[PDB]
Formats: sequence, structure tokens, C-alpha cells
Amino acid sequence: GYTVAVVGATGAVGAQMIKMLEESTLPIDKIRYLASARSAGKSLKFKDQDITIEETTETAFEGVDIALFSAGSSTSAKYAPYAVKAGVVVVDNTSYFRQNPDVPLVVPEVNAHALDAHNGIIACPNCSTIQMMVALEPVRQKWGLDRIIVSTYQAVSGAGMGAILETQRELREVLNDGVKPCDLHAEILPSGGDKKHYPIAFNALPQIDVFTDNDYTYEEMKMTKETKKIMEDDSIAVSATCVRIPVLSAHSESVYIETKEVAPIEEVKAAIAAFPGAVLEDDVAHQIYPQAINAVGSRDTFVGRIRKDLDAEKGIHMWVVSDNLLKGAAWNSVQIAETLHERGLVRPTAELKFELK
Amino acid sequence: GYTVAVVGATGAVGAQMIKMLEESTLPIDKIRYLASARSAGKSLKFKDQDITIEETTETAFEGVDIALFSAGSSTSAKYAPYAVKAGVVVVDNTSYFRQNPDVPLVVPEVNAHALDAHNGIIACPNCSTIQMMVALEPVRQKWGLDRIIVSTYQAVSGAGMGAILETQRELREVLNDGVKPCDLHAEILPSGGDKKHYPIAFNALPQIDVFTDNDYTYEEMKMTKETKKIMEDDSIAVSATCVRIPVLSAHSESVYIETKEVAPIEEVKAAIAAFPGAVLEDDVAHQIYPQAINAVGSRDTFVGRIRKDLDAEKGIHMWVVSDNLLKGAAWNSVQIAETLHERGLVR
Amino acid sequence: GYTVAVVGATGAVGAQMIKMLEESTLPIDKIRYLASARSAGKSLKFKDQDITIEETTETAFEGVDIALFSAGSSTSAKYAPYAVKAGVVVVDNTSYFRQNPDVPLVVPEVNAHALDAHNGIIACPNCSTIQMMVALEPVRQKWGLDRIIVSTYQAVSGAGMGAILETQRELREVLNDGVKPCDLHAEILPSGGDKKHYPIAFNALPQIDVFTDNDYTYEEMKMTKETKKIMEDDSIAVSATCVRIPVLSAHSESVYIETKEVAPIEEVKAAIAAFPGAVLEDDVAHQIYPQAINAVGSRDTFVGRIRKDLDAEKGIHMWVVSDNLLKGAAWNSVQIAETLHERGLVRPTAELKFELK
Amino acid sequence: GYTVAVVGATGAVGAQMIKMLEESTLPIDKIRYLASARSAGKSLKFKDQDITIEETTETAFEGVDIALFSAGSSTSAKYAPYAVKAGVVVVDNTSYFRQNPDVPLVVPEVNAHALDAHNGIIACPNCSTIQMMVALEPVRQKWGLDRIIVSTYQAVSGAGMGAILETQRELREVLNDGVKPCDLHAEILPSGGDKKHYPIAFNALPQIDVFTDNDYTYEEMKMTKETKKIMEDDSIAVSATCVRIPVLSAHSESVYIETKEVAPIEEVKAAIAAFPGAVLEDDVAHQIYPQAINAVGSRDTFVGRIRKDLDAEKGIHMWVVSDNLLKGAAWNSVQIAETLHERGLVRPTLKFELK
Ligand SMILES: NC(=O)c1ccc[n+]([C@@H]2O[C@H](COP(=O)([O-])OP(=O)(O)OC[C@H]3O[C@@H](n4cnc5c(N)ncnc54)[C@H](OP(=O)(O)O)[C@@H]3O)[C@@H](O)[C@H]2O)c1
Ligand SMILES: NC(=O)c1ccc[n+]([C@@H]2O[C@H](COP(=O)([O-])OP(=O)(O)OC[C@H]3O[C@@H](n4cnc5c(N)ncnc54)[C@H](OP(=O)(O)O)[C@@H]3O)[C@@H](O)[C@H]2O)c1
Ligand SMILES: NC(=O)c1ccc[n+]([C@@H]2O[C@H](COP(=O)([O-])OP(=O)(O)OC[C@H]3O[C@@H](n4cnc5c(N)ncnc54)[C@H](OP(=O)(O)O)[C@@H]3O)[C@@H](O)[C@H]2O)c1
Ligand SMILES: NC(=O)c1ccc[n+]([C@@H]2O[C@H](COP(=O)([O-])OP(=O)(O)OC[C@H]3O[C@@H](n4cnc5c(N)ncnc54)[C@H](OP(=O)(O)O)[C@@H]3O)[C@@H](O)[C@H]2O)c1
Ligand SMILES: *C(=O)C[C@@H](N)C(=O)O
Ligand SMILES: *C(=O)C[C@@H](N)C(=O)O
Ligand SMILES: *C(=O)C[C@@H](N)C(=O)O
Ligand SMILES: *C(=O)C[C@@H](N)C(=O)O
Repeated sequence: GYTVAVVGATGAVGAQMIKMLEESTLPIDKIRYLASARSAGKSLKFKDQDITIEETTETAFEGVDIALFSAGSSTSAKYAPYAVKAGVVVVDNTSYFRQNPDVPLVVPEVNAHALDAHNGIIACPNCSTIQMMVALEPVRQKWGLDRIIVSTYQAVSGAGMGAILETQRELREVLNDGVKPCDLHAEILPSGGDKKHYPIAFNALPQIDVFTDNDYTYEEMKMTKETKKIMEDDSIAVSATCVRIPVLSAHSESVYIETKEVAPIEEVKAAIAAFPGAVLEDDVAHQIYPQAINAVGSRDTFVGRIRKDLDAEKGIHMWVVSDNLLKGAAWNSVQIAETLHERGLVRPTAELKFELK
Repeated sequence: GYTVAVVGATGAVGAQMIKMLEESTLPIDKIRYLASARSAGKSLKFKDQDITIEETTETAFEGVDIALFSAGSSTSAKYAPYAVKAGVVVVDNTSYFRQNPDVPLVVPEVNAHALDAHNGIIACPNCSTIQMMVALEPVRQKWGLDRIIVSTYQAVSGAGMGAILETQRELREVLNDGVKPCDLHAEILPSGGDKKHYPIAFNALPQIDVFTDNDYTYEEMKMTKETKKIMEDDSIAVSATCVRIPVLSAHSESVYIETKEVAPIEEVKAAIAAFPGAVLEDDVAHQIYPQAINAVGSRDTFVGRIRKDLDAEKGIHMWVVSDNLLKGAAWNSVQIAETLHERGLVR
Repeated sequence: GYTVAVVGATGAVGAQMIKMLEESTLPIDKIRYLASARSAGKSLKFKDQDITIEETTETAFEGVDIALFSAGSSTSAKYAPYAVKAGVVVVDNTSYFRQNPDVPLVVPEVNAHALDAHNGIIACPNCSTIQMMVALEPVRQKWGLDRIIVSTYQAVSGAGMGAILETQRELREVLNDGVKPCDLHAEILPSGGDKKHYPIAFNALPQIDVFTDNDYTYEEMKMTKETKKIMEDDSIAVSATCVRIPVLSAHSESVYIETKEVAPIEEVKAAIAAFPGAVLEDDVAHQIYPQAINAVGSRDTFVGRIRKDLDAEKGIHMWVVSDNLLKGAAWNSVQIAETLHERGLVRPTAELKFELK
Repeated sequence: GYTVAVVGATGAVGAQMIKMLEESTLPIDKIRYLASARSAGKSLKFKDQDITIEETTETAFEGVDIALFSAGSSTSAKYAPYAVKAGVVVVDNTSYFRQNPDVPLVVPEVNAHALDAHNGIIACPNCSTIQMMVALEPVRQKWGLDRIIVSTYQAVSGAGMGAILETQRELREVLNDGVKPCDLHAEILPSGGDKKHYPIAFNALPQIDVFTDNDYTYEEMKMTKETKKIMEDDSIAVSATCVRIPVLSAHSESVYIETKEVAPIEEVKAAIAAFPGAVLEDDVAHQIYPQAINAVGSRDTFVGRIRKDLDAEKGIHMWVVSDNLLKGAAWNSVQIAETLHERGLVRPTLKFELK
């Protein structure tokens, strides 16, 4: 089978990428771990095999059949076009190539068909978008979607290994040393690139990624724009509010929709339940609903609290939870890689459509 | 038959060189694709056969009969001498050998005769100049040429594959992300070699290549000098303004000429139509004139908007369009290759 | 103060007429917006104030001091003579009246004295012509002008809002939906009212306006004849080739001239630099020259690439760029209006010189 | 007059801080020498008077008017906020507060005016930066400054007293015992806190301080950032290479600039000569140029090798030399204190957290 490279092997997503590949249906002959200079030379396991980490360079992709990128937009912007030139099929986790019409933006259970026409890079959508698409696609299939209003409850792991560590030490300082939450010193959250940083311990930060010109943040607009693209329908109205909360792993979403035809609630539960990747967890009589802590370690997307709006005939509320590192990232990526292998789509692209620097 | 080498087969001209060879009257026994170390190993089709890209090296040219260079004047300056020594005939599609008196500069329809005295290197002319020569030769032949004034509307594909991709994503950022054109970041155009780069998205850049000592660019000076050499007449006045526009493929030219004798338009139209490589597309009553999007894919040079100057007795304006990767490059080069074979000049 | 009417307020030019008036030296007591029945009854902003759009009719001009017209030649032909009978002073943007010797054809920096004999209508010249006049008058003043040869690179905004939208949609269709440029369906360009329409995305269309009996189009003949009228010199030989290119706003011109006496290039640059409305952008050492994207939003006309012909003693080449919506149309009209005000020329005309249709 | 405290009185800069204060115009009623616990109790002289060194504590700044901190970033990090709370005006010779917008970064000849908005802490810039600013400001004033390229030739004194003694013993090991320079053992240079140490004896080490994420060192990036701050212009292009050479004292710089307009050399020379704090030492006919060994003990910045670039219209080369312990540190810091006194700015101010 394949030589498979993981770019960003030492990170939060990369650790999970390693785990998803170890259990993958993909024929792997050789596995390669790529990071920056700081991890080069260091060792990391694949099953029992002992794998030395390689520095990522323009010439690192010779002999590689598939590369999963999860090292940040800059790394992908820099080294993915070279991997393509080399003959790799790239599955990128970052947001860099997502809006490029030459690049499929794929959730396998929803739009696997878009993989066929790939040009050597396939993008794994934003994590909050992925779980929402899993939850919503069986609903659109039957009754259509007019609009989505979403408020998200995002875990810190989506911002990376340092974010996780920053949160754990902040909480430890409050709970163990008696420090007040607003006397904490943050270096990373709400966004690593932005000017100011704020404590997350016992907080809810209504900022993920930086702000755009319309006063929505980038995370908020990614949900809007990625939704329209994955679902292939620009007429679906989408607005989002994305909040960081003190959760390590698993994103949660309060999702409001309006359908095009009225959609009886028990039929909505049945539709979601019967969609691949989606698990109905909805039994309010035994207080059953999706929970972040129960979603961690699972590849499934969990859906509950499903109930019609109190006023809008065609309006429905729900609660959607998934592990942001698995379905939101690594599992979706490994699922994409497996689907490409299955459909004969793991080969070089003759025509190069991504400029180099 | 022949062992043919395509040097720079992965770029914009290279891709079309493959296409033109696939369809040529050249007897090709063996074909080789040469490029940089970054392309070595990778595979490209010649018809149904898979061909593995080799690195351009010193001893790559052993056993090659013909080499078509389309890989940067730098690469022609380095390797063409070794190719020639290895006993190759080189058709160079770069600007390096263009003002060497020992190197013919050839448009087969205009100055085929110049090939007879070749010393192993034949230079394919500048694209903008090629199409102007095809259009103008049948006019010179009959009424002479005193002067040419030309303004060009040049497609981004002339500056390479990466200019294409720069142009497409710039456009996408304006249309898709709502970016202001003056707020875009450019890395290639107007010219890779120059210090500053400017957006081409929704713009017109009056710079192709770098500036010369006299405030005309190298592109403008080529059209002047290469017109004199190809037509073997230094007495023809040629002055040019070269502009990059957001067209992906095909160059367009607003051409102004003064002939030595009054050329009636009906006859000028007829001389162009009859000239090989030139197609008359001129019927203003049904809005017929050459268009850049119509010329892509075609080996012909299309001429129209032909009309007399409103005041100068011997003045004529026209619109000349041609695919810059084809007749302006790969096709002219392959046509040179085919003529060399037919004249027995490949040895 | 004046009552000021903008006819065709809803269009590309009308919209900039609004911008220019908000920033104008004109004493404005009342602003009115007029358009067709399509838009009559809708609303639009003048500064922070809501203005109801009115239908343009024969009786719609009572009380108006100055009326700016930018609504097509037919709307000018039908309603400008009625505004003049009402006592209005008309600044027309269209081609309809430009060649009537009773109508001044004015670029304020060049021939403002022609405004004194006005008879109620003052014509704003063709946009391509305006910019060329700003560039060339300083030259003519010192060394004379024997001939002009011009090739234009014209932006689609010149052909109106619909053309702008056509151009945007075709480009999106090619870049996003993988449509070949020849398989695109045009409806407006090159010429709204001509028999066939062609795509403009990645094209250069050597037609602007319909063709005339001599095989030049009207756009090309406008440049020829408006030049002669504006400069008041029928002996200047002018030929134009006018092309539409995929640019939203700002026209660019490759301009060749032959002067009467030899004009030294360093002196030519200084004469152009010192002319009002004209800005020298000429430093090839640093790749400085006029660019359409930089001229958008500016009321200045930009001149560079200035260089003598390689063979013709008195031949000079240059590159002229201006916003066709501003100096080419709206700003020129507002400048005319402001100068009419300055010279006490805003008042009714006794004797009616334009036919009522 | 003032109660002045010198914090880090026993180091290389601290020792020149004493010399500069003795000859200062600052009125001094009382002086205090502060350092760590291992210096406490020992004595140093101020003029012909003996002074007992005290431990630098979070409370020791009661009654002090002016404090000159030359004891490392973490000492200024710890105790300068407490000094400020205590009503002292601090002149900080270290790099801690340098890019803090509430802290003016001052070379008095260039941007004395920035002193007026101080919040109790004034930062003395990097030594390489100071001399470069003295030499270039008079050119900027007249013909503008577009870009700077600099390669430095830096003395070991810049890395503190231990660096001097390391350099000395390494050289004696080579010269007296015949030790291969590449066989020498080093513990401080190129940078003490970094992992690996290298001999400086008969060497040129292209590393000063630790490396940053852009592969330039912090020293190099100090010159870049601090040039922008001092001249209050982010548009000036600055790129540096900082090198340690076997010189005990005085930094030297090869300096390339491109101005905004053409700056005649005879005029450039005249401008530098007339500029306070800068001496023109430039007579190639008699081989006169700034020299490191001539510069030691002097408060002036010496400039020579002034000549136009062989190609670039607006390019100029020059050689700048100054004592890095004087104008590069202790003199600059006493010049700030004097200017603060002259301007009536020595008074109690509160924008820095207490650790
Ligand atoms: N977190 C999620 O749930 C999630 C979901 C979907 C998409 N993503 C995207 O995945 C990207 C990063 O993943 P993360 O959040 O897991 O970050 P992270 O935990 O900080 O991990 C960063 C990884 O990037 C590598 N890296 C950094 N610079 C590099 C370089 N120059 N060359 C090669 N590798 C480099 C690091 O390697 P070293 O060991 O050398 O530092 C490390 O392996 C982001 O763009 C994010 O938007 C994340
Ligand atoms: N474009 C036109 O219409 C046109 C017309 C007339 C003349 N030309 C001239 O023809 C040349 C290239 O044409 P293009 O537009 O096709 O350029 P392009 O798309 O940028 O491609 C350049 C080609 O040159 C090869 N190459 C570059 N450097 C090389 C090296 N050091 N060693 C070996 N091969 C190297 C590249 O190989 P890799 O892929 O491995 O890098 C690639 O195949 C230029 O000199 C251009 O000015 C172009
Ligand atoms: N485009 C340029 O650069 C430029 C430059 C100088 C002069 N001009 C002249 O300005 C005129 C049109 O401006 P544009 O190019 O900006 O066109 P546009 O965007 O298509 O809009 C045309 C305007 O004309 C109005 N209109 C159409 N029919 C009308 C009628 N029967 N009665 C009243 N108003 C009517 C439209 O109003 P509704 O919204 O009610 O349909 C709209 O306000 C043309 O004559 C053009 O030559 C244009
Ligand atoms: N060294 C230079 O050439 C130079 C040049 C320009 C700017 N600077 C800045 O000034 C600082 C050091 O310069 P230097 O020449 O004085 O270095 P040095 O000769 O190594 O001496 C360091 C001084 O800091 C004092 N110190 C260290 N730890 C202390 C603590 N915990 N509490 C109180 N005092 C402490 C030392 O006191 P003890 O005697 O008790 O150890 C000593 O007086 C550095 O931060 C540097 O950035 C230095
Ligand atoms: C999912 O893509 C993770 C990231 N968007 C975040 O939560 O910050
Ligand atoms: C024609 O030869 C292509 C190239 N000269 C260009 O367009 O710049
Ligand atoms: C200027 O008047 C605009 C219009 N004539 C055009 O560009 O077509
Ligand atoms: C001056 O600031 C001294 C120090 N920067 C050094 O030489 O390292």
C-alpha cells in the first residue's frame, strides 16, 4: 500500500492522527512523522515500530503517497503545494485551502462525491462545522434547510497543545494557589495571533480566531461559508456565535434551524439516528442528552435535546456534541484518506494548481 | 526518426510543446522530458506512453537530435552550448540568443530562409512580435512598411504558470473575500526579476519585463529590435507600449502602421486573408473581430478592425490576436522543428 | 442656496454624483433624486438624510436651480430641454448634446471660458476624452499638438451598473464553477444596444459603442471630435482604438502624440506635473507609473511612462489613467456646477434653444 | 539634592556608573550601592568616602530619589516596580522594559523630549543601538533614512565582568601554554543562559544573546526594534548581524545606510561633526578612523570611513565606535538622570505590576 506522512505529528491533532491511523483500514507500508526543527531527531511510536521525527522541508515528500497536514495554516501554505508537485495527495486539516474552488471541502458522510475531482489537496473542514453538518444533513435531505442559528461551546484543545496546558495551569493556580481568575496571566487564548490574551479559567470568551471587518470573528464566518460550500447551497442562511469555555476536549453546539417543510420531531430523531456518523442521544425522561465528557474518545457525533421552537412552525432546536480532535479533525481526515483509497483516488495530479514561493 | 528533448516540459510553454509534438509531422522515435530537480521522477503523457521527467544536466543531451528549450534564458545560457556540442539542433524559446548575429530568429512564414545558415541554435522570437509579423508581412510585401506603433494587451500566461495562479487567486480574493484590489499582495507580476510586484486583478500594468536605459522596457525593445532582424530591415520605425491585462491566455495588439504606398483596405484585408498563419476575422456589420478567448487553442493569428487612419494618407489601424503559448511559442517552435526536418537541417 | 437635482441617481455615475455633492463647495438648500419609474418611490441617502427618488417627467423640474443628468442619451434628449424651459441649468453627462455648438463642452481645467456663453445646457465630455485632455493640454500650451493616436484600456463601469454585475458574475462562473470563457452567456457587453453580446471575463473586446459608417465605433469617434471641440482646433488629427478589458473602474490609455515644436521630455513631465487635475507618476527607476487600481477613488488624472518616440523627432508616448466615474463623469460634472456657481452662471436662460420632443 | 542608588554597583556597568556620577552635575546628598547578598557588607568608594553595599530588597528604596539599575533583567523585573511604588525615578539599563509603551527608550541627544511623559521608568537602550543612533540622527535630520544594514564588532565587556576574565584567561592559555583555541573550554560566551559555550580567543562569534524564532538573535532584533522606537519610525528598514570579537572594551560597527535624498559626503561629514555626542575622526590621508582602543574611557561616539556606495545612488558606508560601558551604558544612564534633573522630572509618579 502507501507511504503516509503525518505533518504535525507531535501536536494535539497529530497525536490523534497517529491513533486513527493505527486503527485505519488503510494499507500502510511506511509511516513518516513530520514536525519542525524542535521535534526533529525525537522518537514517536506507530503501533510498536519506533519512528524518528523528521523536519518538514520542500524535499521531505519524495515517495509519499498521502500526507495528512495538521501543523497550522502557515505550514500548509508553505509545504502542501510542494507535496502536490512531488505527487502526494494532501488531506489538510487547516483553514488555508478551504475556500479554494480547486479543493474539495469534505465530510465523507455528506459530500464524498466532491473527492472525485480533487487536484491533490482535500481540506478537512472546521471542527464545529463538521459536527453540525453530520447533525443537519439528514434533516436537509428530508425537509430542506432555510436557516441555521448556532451558538458554540468550544473546548480549548481546538486551539492546540499549548492552549490545553495554559488552561490546566490557570485552573491549578486558581484552585490550588488561591489566585483570582482575572489576576491570571494568559499567553495564548482567546487567539494566539491576536494582540491581547485573557484567562479562560472560570470564563467564557466570546472570541475564537481574530475578528473580521463585519464584527463576526473568523471562526464564526468559517461556519457560515463552509456550511454553504459542503452542502452546495448558497441560499442557506447561517450566523454563528463562537465561545471558548473551560472544557479540554469536545465541542458542544446550541443549534437552531428552520426547515423548508415542517418536520415532525420524532421523524427528526429517526432521521438523525439513521444517518451514518450520528448518534441519537435523546431521552429527557432519563436525562439523556449529549455531553462533552462522554463524547471524548468517540468517532461519533452525538445529538439530542431535539424539540420544536415554541413559536416558529418550522423551527427546531437541538444540542450537538463531538470530539473536536476526532470527527472534528483526525478522524475526518483519516476517513477522507480511506475513502480516497477506496475510490481509487490516491495518485499524483498532473496539473499543478497551487503556486509555490 | 528523431530523439526529441523538451526542456522545461512542466511549465506553461512546455505543456503546449507536448501537445504540438503529439500532432506534428516530425518523425519521433524517442521523446524525453527535461526539467528541474523538483520535477525529476514525476511522469507525463506523450499520447498514451508514460514519460519520466529527467533533471536537466550536462550529459542529458547525449543521443538527442532536437531539443526545444522552454526553461528560462538562464537554463538556455547554461545547457544549450552542451546540447550543441553533443550534436543537437536547439530551438530556443527564450530571449538569451535573440541578438546574436550567428543565431537565426525565425517565423517560418516570414523568414524561413534564415534557417539554412544555422550553427546549431535557432531562436524562436518574442510572442508579441511573432503575431505582429504574421499580420504585417503580407502588407509589407505589397505596399511596404515605413513605421509601426503598437500597444499590446498581454495575457498573464506569457509570464509563466505561476503568474496564471497568482492571477486566479487575486481575482478570487477580490470576488470571494471582498478584498480591495490595491490591498492585494503580489509576488510575480509585473516581472519576477524586478524589485516590486503589483496586483494584476482588475488592473492594467504598463510593465512587461524590466526597464531599459531609454525608459522603454525590454519587452518594448524586443518588439522593435526583433521586428528589424526578422524583416531584415533596420529602416522600419518601431515603437511600442506593452501592457499586462487580466486575460489568462492570448495576446491582443492595437497595431498602427504607415506603409510606403497607399494600401487600399479591401486589398489589405485580402492579402492578410491569403497569408499563411493569418486569419481575417473582420466583419463589423455582424460584430466580427478577433477576441482573445476565441484564439486560445488555435495556431492561427487573427486580424481585424482593419481601417484607414482618419488623417494620415498611408496610415492603417488593426487589432491582432494570438495564443501566446501556441503561435507565440510552442507552435512557432514546433513549426521551426518541422521546417528543419523538411529542409534536411537536423544533423 | 440651490435646489439640486440628480437625474439617474441610482446608477453607477449617479452614485458617485452623490458622493461628490456631499463633498462639494456648492451651497445646497435642497437635494432631489430622479430616476425612472423602476426606482421612483424608493429611497436613498444624501449624507445622513433619507431622500425619496422621483420619476423623471416634463413637469419634475419646477424650482430646481441645477440638474445633473446621468441617465442615458434618450433621457437627456427627452427631459433636458424641459428642465431648461423650467429655468434649470443642466450639466449633461451623455453624448446627446455634446456636438451642439450652442452647448459648451467643458473640462474646467482646459476650457472653463466656454461656460460663459452657455444656454442652459453644458456637456460633460466622454470619460476617455476628459482624461486625455487633462494630460495633453499642458503639452499643447507649450509645444502644440499636431496629432493623437490612442489605444484605450476601458473599465466595465463605463457601461453602467448592469455591465459591472455581468462582469462580476462571469468571472465568478469561470473561477468558481469551472465554466470556459467561450461558454459564457453575455447580455450587455460590448454594447448594450447592439445585436450581439460577448463575454468580457478574460477577454479584450475591441468594441465600445456601436460601429459607425467609417468602421470606427462611436466611442472612437467621440474621442476624435470632442478633442477638436474641447481644444477648439479642428486641425489636430485624432484616431482612437477603444477596447473593453476586465477592470471594474478606471480607464487607462496608451497615448502617442506628435507635437508642433520638439517637446523635451523632462520639460513635458514638469508641464504635466504643474497642470491642475494632472498628477505626474513617472519614476521608472522605482517602477512608478499610473495604475487603474490606484486611481480608483481619486479625482486626479495620472500620467507616466513618458518617453520620446524612438524615431519620430516630435513623437511622445505616455500612459494616462483616471477614474471614469469621477473625473470621467461625476466629478467633472460637479466641478462644472461649482465653477458655474463661482462665475455667477447659475440662472435661467431667456430664449429656449433646444427642441421639445 | 538627591538620594541616588546604583543597583548592581559591583558589575562592569555599575563600576562605570560610579565614575560617571562622581563627575556628574547631578546634585547628590546621599549615595547608595545595592547588589545581591554576597556583595552586602563589602565597601566601595564614592570619591574619598566609603560606602557599604546593601542587599537589593523589595523595601530598600524608601527615601531614594533616583535609582540606576544595572543588574540584569530579572533584578529590574523584580525591584524596579517596588522602587516606582516607593516614589523613585528609575533609569533601567537592562532590556526588560524596553518595548513597553509606558516606558520611554531614550538617547538624550536624539529623543530627550520623550522623557516628559515618563511613568517612573526610563529605559537605556542597547549599547550597539545608542552609538548607531548618535552617528545617524544628524544624517536623518537632513537627508532622511530609508534603510540600515549593520555588522557589529562587539567587545566582551558587553557580556559583563566574567566575560572579560574568561576572555583574558583563554588568551593566556593560548599565548602562555600553547593551547589550541579550538581546544579551549568556555563557560560564559557567546551567551551565559544559552546551552553551549564557545571560545572567543582568536575567534569571531556570530551570536550575541539567544536566537529568536526568525533566526536572528535578540541582540540583532534589539537594534531593529529599538532603532524604530528611538527614531519614532517603524518604516525604517533595519537588519543587523551582531558579532563578538576578542576586544575587551568598545563596540565597533560597519554601518550601511540608504538615505531618502542624496547626501553629499562633505556635508554628511559636517553634519556628524556638528552633532552633540559625536566626533568626526575621518582623515584617510593620515589614516585617521575610529579605533576601539582609542575610544575606551571616552563619552563620545566616533565616526569615520565615510564614503558613498560604489553603486547605490543614496548609499553610504561608515565606521562607528564607542565605549560600550560609557555612552553605551553608564554615561547614557547618567545623561538621562541629569536631563531628568534639568527638566524638573525627578519626582514621584503607577503602571507596572509588583511581582
Ligand atoms: N485543534 C483542533 O481540534 C483542530 C481541528 C481542525 C483543524 N485544526 C487546525 O490544525 C492546525 C494545528 O493543530 P493543533 O491545534 O493541534 O496545534 P498544536 O497542538 O499547537 O500543534 C502544532 C503542530 O504543528 C507543528 N508545527 C509547528 N510549526 C511547524 C512548522 N514550521 N513545520 C512543521 N510543523 C510545525 C508542531 O510541531 P513541533 O513539535 O515542531 O512544534 C506540532 O506538531 C491549526 O491550523 C488548526 O486550525 C485544529
Ligand atoms: N509563456 C509564454 O507565452 C512564453 C513565450 C515566449 C518565450 N517564453 C519563455 O520561455 C521560458 C519558460 O516558459 P513558461 O511560460 O512555460 O515558464 P513556466 O511556466 O514558469 O515554467 C518554467 C519551466 O522551466 C523549467 N525550469 C526552470 N528552471 C529550470 C532549471 N534551473 N533547470 C531545468 N529546468 C528549469 C521548469 O521546470 P520545473 O517545473 O521542475 O521547475 C519549468 O518546466 C521563459 O524564458 C519564458 O520567458 C514564454
Ligand atoms: N459609465 C461611465 O463611466 C460614464 C461616464 C460619463 C457619462 N456617462 C453617462 O451616464 C449615463 C448613465 O449612467 P451609468 O453608466 O452609471 O448607467 P447605469 O448604472 O446603468 O444607470 C443608469 C441610470 O439611468 C436611469 N434611467 C434609465 N432610464 C431612465 C428614464 N427613462 N428616466 C429617468 N432615468 C432613467 C436609471 O434609473 P433606474 O434605476 O430608475 O432604472 C439609472 O439611474 C449614460 O448616458 C452614460 O453615457 C457614463
Ligand atoms: N555588562 C555590560 O557590558 C552591559 C552593557 C550594557 C547594558 N548592560 C545591562 O546591565 C546588566 C549587567 O551589567 P554589568 O556589567 O553590571 O554585569 P556584571 O558585571 O556581570 O554584574 C552584574 C551585576 O548585577 C548584580 N546582581 C546580580 N544578581 C543580583 C541580585 N539578585 N540582586 C541584586 N543585584 C544582583 C551583581 O551583583 P553581585 O556582585 O552581588 O553579583 C552585579 O553587580 C545586564 O542586564 C545588561 O543588560 C550590561
Ligand atoms: C476546529 O477546527 C478547532 C478550531 N476551529 C477551534 O476550536 O479553535
Ligand atoms: C512572449 O514571448 C511572452 C512574454 N514575453 C511575455 O508575455 O511577457
Ligand atoms: C465614459 O464616458 C464611459 C463610457 N463612454 C465607456 O466607457 O464606454
Ligand atoms: C550593550 O547593550 C551590551 C550588550 N548588548 C552586548 O554587547 O551584548
